[PDB]
Amino acid sequence: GAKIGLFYGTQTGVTQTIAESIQQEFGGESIVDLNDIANADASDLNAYDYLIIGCPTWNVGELQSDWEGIYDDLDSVNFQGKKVAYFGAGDQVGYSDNFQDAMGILEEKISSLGSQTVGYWPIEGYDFNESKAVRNNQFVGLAIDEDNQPDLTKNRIKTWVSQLKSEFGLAL
Amino acid sequence: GAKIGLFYGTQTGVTQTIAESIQQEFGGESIVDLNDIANADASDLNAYDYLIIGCPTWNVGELQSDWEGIYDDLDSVNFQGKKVAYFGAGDQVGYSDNFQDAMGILEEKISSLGSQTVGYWPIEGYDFNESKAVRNNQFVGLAIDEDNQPDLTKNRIKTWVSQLKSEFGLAL
Repeated sequence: GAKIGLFYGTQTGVTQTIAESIQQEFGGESIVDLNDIANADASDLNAYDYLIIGCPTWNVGELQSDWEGIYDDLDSVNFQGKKVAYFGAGDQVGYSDNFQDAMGILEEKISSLGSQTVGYWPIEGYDFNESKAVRNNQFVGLAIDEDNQPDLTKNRIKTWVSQLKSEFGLAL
Repeated sequence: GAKIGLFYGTQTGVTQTIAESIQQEFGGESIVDLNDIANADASDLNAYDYLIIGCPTWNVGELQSDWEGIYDDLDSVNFQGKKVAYFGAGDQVGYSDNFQDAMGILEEKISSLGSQTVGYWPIEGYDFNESKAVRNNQFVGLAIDEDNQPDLTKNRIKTWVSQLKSEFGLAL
């Protein structure tokens, strides 16, 4: 199949729209497989050397419901040697204290299981107080805010994907 | 030289003592090179496929002075393909809000430059409020607290090194 597997869970439909924009900026279905995490098992992640994990943060202290189900099954996946990128939708004004928290939670688990995180993203284009996805001044992945910065989403996705092509090692 | 290069900066001498315990639990000088960051250049890090970064957190908002000097030079090192582990001394009671912050700052920079973080460590053996080294419930590396948990240091180092041997891929 495709080199890159993109697994996402969606509540509003914003995550799925972002997933399809990412897939488009990479070159479409031939480069990136879209996989709704609701209809998958953890072992489906084994099928790709390059992964992209999409998960929103909409209620603080809570993973998106579908990811919470598969979270305790990640221990079975063989993440050694894989490169994993992350993205998520959020509201940096309404959730200024927990902006993209879910991105942090999943990256910590999956990185500690032996993967290599790629696709870090600068916080300076944003205005928020705290994020589990940030140690100092980078998110672990792409932060999208359709509520407060919708005009930036398209160029953010395009620029992040160019960065990922190099980091995945699939650019020319 | 040695497979593993250990680079550390020391203020009190606690970091250097920890560095020498780590080197001993790995098998001594034949397995792990000890390198005082004060007497090194960033490019010395190029010489090893496996790195261990030691840095304390003693004044919040501040890297250890020697690391701050070499920080802006890390961009030149070729971290692609390297595995990097982290450790640091701290005071989880006196600095409950910034426990092992420096570990977080360096790991974010060095991981984003293309390395693979190894050696994550559980927070449950500790009692603190916040750490830049923690997204959810793991430090990025070994937290030592000679002020408050000195009896645990030896077994913590021994257990962490056993974990690193597998993660580095240098165990049997």
